Amino acid sequence: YYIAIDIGGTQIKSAVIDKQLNMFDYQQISTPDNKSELITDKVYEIVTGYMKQYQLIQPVIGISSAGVVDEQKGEIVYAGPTIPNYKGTNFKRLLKSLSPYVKVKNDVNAALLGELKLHQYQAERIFCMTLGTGIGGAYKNNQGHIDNGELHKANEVGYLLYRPTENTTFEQRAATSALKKRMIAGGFTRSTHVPVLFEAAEEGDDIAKQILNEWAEDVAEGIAQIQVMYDPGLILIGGGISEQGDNLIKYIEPKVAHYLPKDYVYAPIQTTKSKNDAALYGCLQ
Amino acid sequence: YYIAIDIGGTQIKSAVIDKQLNMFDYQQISTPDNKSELITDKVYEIVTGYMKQYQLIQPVIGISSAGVVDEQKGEIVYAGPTIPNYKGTNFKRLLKSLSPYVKVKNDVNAALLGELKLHQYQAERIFCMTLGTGIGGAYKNNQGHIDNGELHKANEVGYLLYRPTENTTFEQRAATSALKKRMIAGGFTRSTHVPVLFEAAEEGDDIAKQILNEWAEDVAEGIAQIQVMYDPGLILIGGGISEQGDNLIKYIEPKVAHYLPKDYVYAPIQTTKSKNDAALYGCLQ
Ligand SMILES: CC(=O)N[C@H]1[C@@H](O)[C@H](O)[C@@H](CO)O[C@@H]1O
Ligand SMILES: CC(=O)N[C@H]1[C@@H](O)[C@H](O)[C@@H](CO)O[C@@H]1O
Repeated sequence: YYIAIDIGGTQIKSAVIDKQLNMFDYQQISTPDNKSELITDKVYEIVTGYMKQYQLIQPVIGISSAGVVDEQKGEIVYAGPTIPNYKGTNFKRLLKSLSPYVKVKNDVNAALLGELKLHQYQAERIFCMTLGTGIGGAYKNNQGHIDNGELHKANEVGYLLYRPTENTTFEQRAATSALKKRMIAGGFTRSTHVPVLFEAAEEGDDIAKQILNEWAEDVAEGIAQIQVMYDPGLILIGGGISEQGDNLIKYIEPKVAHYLPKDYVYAPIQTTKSKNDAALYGCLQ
Repeated sequence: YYIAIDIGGTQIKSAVIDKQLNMFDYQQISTPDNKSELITDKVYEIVTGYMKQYQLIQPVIGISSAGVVDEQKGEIVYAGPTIPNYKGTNFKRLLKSLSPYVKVKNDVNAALLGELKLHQYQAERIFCMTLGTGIGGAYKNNQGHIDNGELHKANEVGYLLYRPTENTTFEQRAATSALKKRMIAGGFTRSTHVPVLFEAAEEGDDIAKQILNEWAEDVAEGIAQIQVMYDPGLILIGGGISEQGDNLIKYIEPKVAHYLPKDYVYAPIQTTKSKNDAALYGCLQ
């Protein structure tokens, strides 16, 4: 049995996984604020809880986490403000008395590797962008490798497209909290729950549609820059919002052409086929 | 003896090169408009001229060219408007009765490879951006490869940052023709020659300075997107303008921080040490 743990700003998910990739004992808790209740403390108790439940000695532990991960060190070496005080968090050191077999990866690295372990694709070059609390990226290159860059922060695509006159990055315009502000800013008051926004647009609510289009325009703009850099065979959209599937793609994919030359052929854009668990599988790779 | 030919929008450069990388018989002609005088005709006669001069049978011919290059086909498979009617140009077919040993690479691929053959760098990941007629890119990754993407158009960074309200791409704001327009638009007195603009700014010309800064702002904005995607160890600026050296860098490098978070560490930005000839060496690599 392997222990998998996926750390986001909103939730920590975890599971025990066996050799055949079967998931047991899936758990999902609210992420501690990391001020008075610490993420490391919760991760440690998640691990010890599985070790106690299953009488595990030195379990192989995979950690997927938001933030820039130095994978060799097992450490958060750079972190946006979604998780405060997160830089310097070293999960290998944290867990060393429980196990010497700890891997740590960025959450999008894990999502992509998990997606690719569960689903085959023809494309040789696959970029994954997650839309959720944050926006993150990972790129599986031609030779099968996911490179994290010289300082491990490659594909932090949330930092794309900083607009000086608006003081926003890509992530500050397209992340869940930004979309929720756009909803209330755009007069959508039925709810503040993103799925309801999509449901309203599907049943022909013009305010839901205008908010979604204006948001998908900014999302498409970010995808276009990834496209231009990488020219990938495939762009996967993951994260919580990926549950919309084609109802999400239909807003974003046509708009990518707005930021590309008229004759420029860009990669197909699809949601991840595994919606929730991709990172739990990927963090063991 | 190898034949090297480097095709830009403005100039075609060529030379004969021997095993020790000594360059002989360097030539430089104005690039035909590719309307009534054809680039292929000039390349063919450049090759036959070298073949006769040196009595070369089936010479190895390296071709470096602006445009998206399918290296295996030896073909321009996509070309922006800097060179008209260029899509479909196949240099292997063009030269097949002269030689079966023809290589074709994108001009920035060749510039980077030539640069790296002449100069060693600490960085493992090196991005090269050329500023000139067009703007182009190439990235030597961790494992030493330069990947051209799924459809060979990776790192065509001139298409970055399309602004719908201005109808401009990165290249349409930062390429030479754009800088000259900015010079004329900005009231600049002395000339419309980019070297003169830099000389004027060095001699305390406030209009030259303002034009350079506003343009360097747009260049830095593009460099920042490359930085965010790749997190490279080094960003080389090539093209004719690289001969300005630190007088170019000093305008562009500090401004890259404007499009990145306050604590974000970006790569050193340097000009290529090879100023004119990098691509002639690179197209044989
Ligand atoms: C700390 C940080 O910069 N996190 C990014 C990235 O690391 C995550 O992968 C992405 C998804 O959560 O958005 C996050 O904003
Ligand atoms: C035909 C085309 O689109 N060329 C790009 C790119 O291929 C070149 O590498 C770059 C440098 O000349 O500018 C060019 O604009």
